[PDB]
Amino acid sequence: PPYTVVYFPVRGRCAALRMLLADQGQSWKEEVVTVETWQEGSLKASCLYGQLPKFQDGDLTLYQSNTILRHLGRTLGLYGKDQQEAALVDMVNDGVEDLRCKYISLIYTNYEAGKDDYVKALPGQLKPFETLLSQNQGGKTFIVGDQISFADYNLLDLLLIHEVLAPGCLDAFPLLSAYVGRLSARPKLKAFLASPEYVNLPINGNGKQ
Ligand SMILES: N[C@@H](CCC(=O)N[C@@H](CS)C(=O)NCC(=O)O)C(=O)O
Repeated sequence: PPYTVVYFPVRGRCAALRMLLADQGQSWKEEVVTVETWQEGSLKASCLYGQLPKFQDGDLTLYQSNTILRHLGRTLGLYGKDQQEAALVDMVNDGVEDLRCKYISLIYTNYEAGKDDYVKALPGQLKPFETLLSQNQGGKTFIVGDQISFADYNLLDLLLIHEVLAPGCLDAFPLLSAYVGRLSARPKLKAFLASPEYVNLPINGNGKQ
């Protein structure tokens, strides 16, 4: 296979790029790094920023989850139709990343004490994406333009993990709710999301969700 994903046995920051690969009919190798392998230290020391995911496209070695997403978007035609749409795709992805960072901070550093405030603040964090959908073909296609982009897969993952954290959090957002249902039903993505490869991994690395 042309691609290799090097990561812990977690959905985490690889869920969106895996959904992209599966939905686009791509083949890839999963190199699963156990915690004991990670703690041995040698792989970590060889990683550019000391972290995973690590990704290979042939001999091209990449780090940074959003770099991997942008690489796949650029090379597979999932980055809008022109330069203006490319910028809007980036604007969406950067917004997704900001909220993912807040989610990660809650999960790994403050779940017990922070969850109630986080969930009560979540409608204002999700509203921008409903607004974006409302401005693009009435929310009936994708987050930018009329074709899927890497930002759709990242936004879809962000929405799915927040549905687990806070069931019903999309109920006030009809376009986001329909968008999740529509994209999740795409045949290859639907089959992947139902597969043990996905279902039998935890969302995060610390048992919380
Ligand atoms: N900004 C980086 C974040 C990388 C990151 O957080 N890696 C975590 C797994 S999600 C990790 O490797 N933790 C082990 C460590 O830092 O020693 C990205 O988007 O890829």
